[PDB]
Amino acid sequence: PPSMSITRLFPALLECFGIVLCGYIAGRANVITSTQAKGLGNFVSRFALPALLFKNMVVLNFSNVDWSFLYSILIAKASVFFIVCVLTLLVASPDSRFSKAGLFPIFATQSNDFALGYPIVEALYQTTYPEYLQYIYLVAPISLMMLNPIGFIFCEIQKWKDTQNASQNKIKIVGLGLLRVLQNPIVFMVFIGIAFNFILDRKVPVYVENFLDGLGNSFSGSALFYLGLTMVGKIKRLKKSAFVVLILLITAKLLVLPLLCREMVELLDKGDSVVNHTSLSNYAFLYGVFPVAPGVAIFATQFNMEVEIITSGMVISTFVSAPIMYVSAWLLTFPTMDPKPLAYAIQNVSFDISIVSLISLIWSLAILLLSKKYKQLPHMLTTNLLIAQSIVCAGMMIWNFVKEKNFVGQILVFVLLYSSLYSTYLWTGLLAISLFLLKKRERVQIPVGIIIISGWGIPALLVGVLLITGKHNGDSIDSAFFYGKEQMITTAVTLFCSILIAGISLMCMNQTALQLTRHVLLCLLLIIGLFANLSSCLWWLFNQEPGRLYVELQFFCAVFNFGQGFISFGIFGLDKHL
Amino acid sequence: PPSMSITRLFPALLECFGIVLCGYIAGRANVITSTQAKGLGNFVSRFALPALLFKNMVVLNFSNVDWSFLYSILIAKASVFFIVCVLTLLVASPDSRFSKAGLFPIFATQSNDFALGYPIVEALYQTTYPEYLQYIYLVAPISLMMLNPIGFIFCEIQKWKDTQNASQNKIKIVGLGLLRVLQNPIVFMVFIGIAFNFILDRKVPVYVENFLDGLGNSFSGSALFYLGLTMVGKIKRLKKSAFVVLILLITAKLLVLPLLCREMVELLDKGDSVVNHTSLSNYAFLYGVFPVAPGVAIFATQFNMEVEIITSGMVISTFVSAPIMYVSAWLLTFPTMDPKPLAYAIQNVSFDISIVSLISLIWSLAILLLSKKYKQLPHMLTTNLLIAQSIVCAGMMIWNFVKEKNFVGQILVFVLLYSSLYSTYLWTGLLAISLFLLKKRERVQIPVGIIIISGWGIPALLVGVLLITGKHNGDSIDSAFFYGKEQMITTAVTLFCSILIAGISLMCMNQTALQLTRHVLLCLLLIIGLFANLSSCLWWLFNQEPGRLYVELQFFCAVFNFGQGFISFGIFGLDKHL
Ligand SMILES: CCCCCCCC/C=C\CCCCCCCC(=O)O[C@@H](COC(=O)CCCCCCCCCCCCCCC)COP(=O)([O-])OCC[N+](C)(C)C
Ligand SMILES: CCCCCCCC/C=C\CCCCCCCC(=O)O[C@@H](COC(=O)CCCCCCCCCCCCCCC)COP(=O)([O-])OCC[N+](C)(C)C
Ligand SMILES: CC(C)CCC[C@@H](C)[C@H]1CC[C@H]2[C@@H]3CC=C4C[C@@H](O)CC[C@]4(C)[C@H]3CC[C@]12C
Ligand SMILES: CC(C)CCC[C@@H](C)[C@H]1CC[C@H]2[C@@H]3CC=C4C[C@@H](O)CC[C@]4(C)[C@H]3CC[C@]12C
Ligand SMILES: *[C@@H]1O[C@H](CO)[C@@H](O)[C@H](O)[C@H]1NC(C)=O
Ligand SMILES: *[C@@H]1O[C@H](CO)[C@@H](O)[C@H](O)[C@H]1NC(C)=O
Repeated sequence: PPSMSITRLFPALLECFGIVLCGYIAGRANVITSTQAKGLGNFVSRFALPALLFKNMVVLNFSNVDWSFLYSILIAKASVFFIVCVLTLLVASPDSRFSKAGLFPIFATQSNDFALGYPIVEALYQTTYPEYLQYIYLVAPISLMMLNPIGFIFCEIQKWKDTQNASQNKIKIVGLGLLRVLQNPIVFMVFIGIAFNFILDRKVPVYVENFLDGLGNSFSGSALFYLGLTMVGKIKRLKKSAFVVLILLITAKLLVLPLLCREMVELLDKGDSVVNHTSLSNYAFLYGVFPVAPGVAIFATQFNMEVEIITSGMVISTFVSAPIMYVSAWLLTFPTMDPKPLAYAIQNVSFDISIVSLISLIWSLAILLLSKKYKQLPHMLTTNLLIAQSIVCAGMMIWNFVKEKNFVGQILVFVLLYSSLYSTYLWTGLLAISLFLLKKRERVQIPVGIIIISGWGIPALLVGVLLITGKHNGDSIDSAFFYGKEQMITTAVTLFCSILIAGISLMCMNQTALQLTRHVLLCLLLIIGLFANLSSCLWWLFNQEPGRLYVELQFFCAVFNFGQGFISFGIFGLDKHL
Repeated sequence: PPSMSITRLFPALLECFGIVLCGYIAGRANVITSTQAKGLGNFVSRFALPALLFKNMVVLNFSNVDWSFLYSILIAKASVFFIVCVLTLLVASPDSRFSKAGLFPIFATQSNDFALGYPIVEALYQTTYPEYLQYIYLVAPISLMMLNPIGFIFCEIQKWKDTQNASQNKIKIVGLGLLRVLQNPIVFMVFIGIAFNFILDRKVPVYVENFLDGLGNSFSGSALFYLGLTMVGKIKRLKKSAFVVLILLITAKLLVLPLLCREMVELLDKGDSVVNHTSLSNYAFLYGVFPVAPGVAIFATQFNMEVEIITSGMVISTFVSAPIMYVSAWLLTFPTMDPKPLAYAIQNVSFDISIVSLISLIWSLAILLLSKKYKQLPHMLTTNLLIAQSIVCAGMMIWNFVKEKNFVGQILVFVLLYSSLYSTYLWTGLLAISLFLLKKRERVQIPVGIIIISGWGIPALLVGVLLITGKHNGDSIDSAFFYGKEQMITTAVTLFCSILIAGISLMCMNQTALQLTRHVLLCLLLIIGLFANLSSCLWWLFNQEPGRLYVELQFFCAVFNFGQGFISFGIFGLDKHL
């Protein structure tokens, strides 16, 4: 029982974010401006989406719906809404506690299901369990109807605050929130679909079937395109602790909502089939991983309260959720399997990450080279770092196709890939040390040539030492055990020395105190990658038996080792002016 | 060998024009204005259409292409282009002979294939002959490449005329036309698809397959929606003989191009299979019936020459082609079949026309009633006419479901339907006589009440006479032979008296000489309907054996009898101000 067509998930994550990338490219170039994107959004939100919802609620089978999963998923969302509203009510400022308490729990519970979740669920669940596709169209509008009025009451209280007549008349406000919920196209189109499911007896009329198919099949691509068009220039800057609350909200939505969904599904679904329960638990975890829908930013726009935070949160959560679906789904499918074909799964995941990392690295390198900022510090060491990560990805490109052909080509590919990887490891520390030296503003001529010589020679010297002294393992198909324990000891020493050098330089920068505003976080986000890289090397030497936690840590080593170009591109390449 | 899934053609004609109607409604209301429709068109023409063409040219099988059909279809288009260019060069005015000679043959040869032709061909030809769907993507870009440069040379000569330096340098102009052809997205996307068909060996890569499917499946609905958005307010008014040349161009494109396509396919396809030849001939006729693409109006816009005529021609040809596909395809499938189930085909066609006629009549009646113009002449008799045609359509609605239930209900339905039909027949003449009386501007108090009494009583008296004197035919399932020869004699006398009364009034109006500008043509277009109605009644009495020409004439009787509400709605209901 595979219960997940996980082979065909990466093409789905390529479609759903390639159309978003196309919309973003068309928005920033200047092909479709904001006003014309408003017309495309008018088409999508008023013609394609109601036809999709109406068709899929007409043909829906209410006899075969496992309701236990449905109200378990809703109990999870209700708990998330309740806790986020509770601490947003306690800790926020009195002049804006009600707007935040009405918009943040809406932000932390409303997934982007009809645009992004439906193609991903369709790819993972058409050929194995086709009945899970209807739960999107069942759960998302019920979640809207049962969670949005509570938030809208608070935002209408905040709108009441400015006027301030102490009118009372609670009907006037809570019925206003309720009718705002009912005027949403999803809600009354699901009501109409529920009525016509019983009127027409679960069958769309033949004269109307093709019209509804033509309007519903145009929702996916145009909706993803309009979502990509929505993100142009909306990230803005922020303020201290607004960064922190943005981290907390996106962390809540993408982390504690899926674990609550899994826990309440494992608590409330009491079926007699274990494999069905396991597939329901995995699908419940996958459902919460979907990003925040743009309807929350629309709601904050019509209320005209906290528009910057919610818009930044949606455009940040959509990007951030893109690797989280892949990593989470491959972590869910790692139970059972088999010991030895797990290595091919790890290799396939690293290959699929390296494709996107190489393309984004080519983009960021082209932007940095054409803008002529590569000659000025500190961007020269960054250019060296991105070149090294490109050699890492190209080494995986070679290594996937040459592991079973020749020993000499495999040895050369391993030497090049680990030289580039170790160079990236110490290049993070070299960039941090250069940032600490430039932050002191002293008259010290920084030897950038000597730094580049060290960054190109020390990993090469380590690779040569591992080639001269290490013993080749012919039965090892994974890259992490090419020379056995000698290679892992060399990677552990390089990671520990680089993290300690970068950690001292990062702590010295705060005590001594674009450019430095983003540079630090790109240095910061790699240290979490190097910390997870160091722990798996420590886990292998001290423990003889590799457990399942070692499997998860090796997978995280693959993502934070081979997707560093993605993080670098998100920080550096996606930026204007240059 | 049916060779046409003609049962499922009307849902396809409902989808392809319902999305166009949705786009038109959204454009005129004010939901999506012109500027925002430009952004939706930017998405459709730059992202969805190139992905559709690139995918369908990647997976195309060049081993199984019957090339004989392809260059027969191209020879037909070349002949149409040659003759239209020849007489446009002879008869046009010298100051604008080159612009017309370069834009009119482009107008008369460029079908709307990727938006409208592809779903209709998909419905008619997926389950029977699936290999005909690739001929759209093969023929339309080759037709573009082989016909557009000849026109573009003439339009660039007209652009040269205003500057007038007598530069010569024929390379400078014909290469400009050629590069304008190559910069069209269809042409170089078909070139790239041709290259990648041989590079990738006819298979789209798996990482790119879902992305291309997501962008290509969004072309149909959004393209039809943008086509509907394009038509808002573009019909304008016209000038004498511009009406005539518009009739000639749309007549050429929708009439003589399909007969030339059939004749050259029957002349050039010399295969050894008769049924394949017949299906190819029918598909070749169906291919030319597609309306003019909006790219011709785009081309006239970028040239900024004859924009009004070409825009009016495209928005007129798209509406006019909507019944022509249905009538033409049912005329093509009428060979062979069987004698007696031909009556069910006729009944099904009349039912499918009556659905659209009833909905459009409800719209036009609501517009005429709410605008309060029904109380003033001549619109009162028009309101009576549309009410009578609504009773005709509702009588067919009753008659389809009550022909095999009870004799009394069938008799009542036949009496009501033929009373309303005969009332429509003489109401055309009454409207013409009232127009002739109002055109005289004399002080004659027109008895509108007596006219309404005559229009409601004379058809009722004819129905009562046919009930009292006629003999019921129990073996007749068609409506035209309910009382045998007595009913057809009564319909012939009513049609001959009405055409003679309206013909005298129409000829007297021209000799004596919105409002009268459109009123006459709605009176004019019904006379062609009454003339075709009269000839089939004359054909049945004088000829004992019903031939195939009688079958075609009875079918035309059904369309011009039961779709008069469509013509009335197109003239009256689709109008502003009111
Ligand atoms: C793996 C592959 C998956 C498939 C992908 C397929 C390929 C598709 C790839 C990508 C698709 C995503 C959309 C494409 C277009 C981008 C638009 C966008 O939203 O950009 C936003 C940028 O966003 C940021 O600036 C956020 C930075 C996040 C980087 C760090 C996150 C690490 C994720 C891992 C952590 C967990 C690791 C795992 C642990 C479990 C908004 O852009 P903007 O508003 O224009 O702002 C920029 C300009 N300005 C700054 C000058 C104003
Ligand atoms: C059978 C059922 C098929 C399926 C249909 C499914 C249902 C879908 C139905 C219809 C779909 C069509 C599009 C819907 C929206 C209309 C938009 C449009 O183009 O309107 C245009 C109007 O056009 C006219 O004014 C033309 C008048 C033609 C009427 C006579 C043709 C008779 C056809 C039979 C002859 C052959 C008989 C057969 C012999 C072989 C442009 O509109 P506008 O620019 O806004 O101008 C109006 C306003 N203004 C005047 C004030 C400026
Ligand atoms: C488990 C996940 C979902 C929670 C943490 C996700 C991380 C990677 C997200 C959440 C908060 C996000 C950051 C917070 C806000 C900004 C400010 C802006 O100027 C650039 C993007 C940037 C720097 C975001 C980058 C990505 C980010 C750090
Ligand atoms: C066989 C077919 C394709 C050829 C003739 C089609 C007929 C029905 C078409 C072609 C020319 C068209 C007319 C010519 C131009 C106008 C002027 C405009 O103010 C209203 C529409 C109207 C009145 C068109 C109505 C439909 C029309 C009469
Ligand atoms: C889930 O449902 C039942 C048990 O509840 C059983 O047929 C099997 O475990 C699963 N069936 C399907 C069709 O998923
Ligand atoms: C058309 O092709 C051949 C004859 O050329 C024959 O198999 C049959 O008539 C048709 N076949 C198909 C698959 O349409």
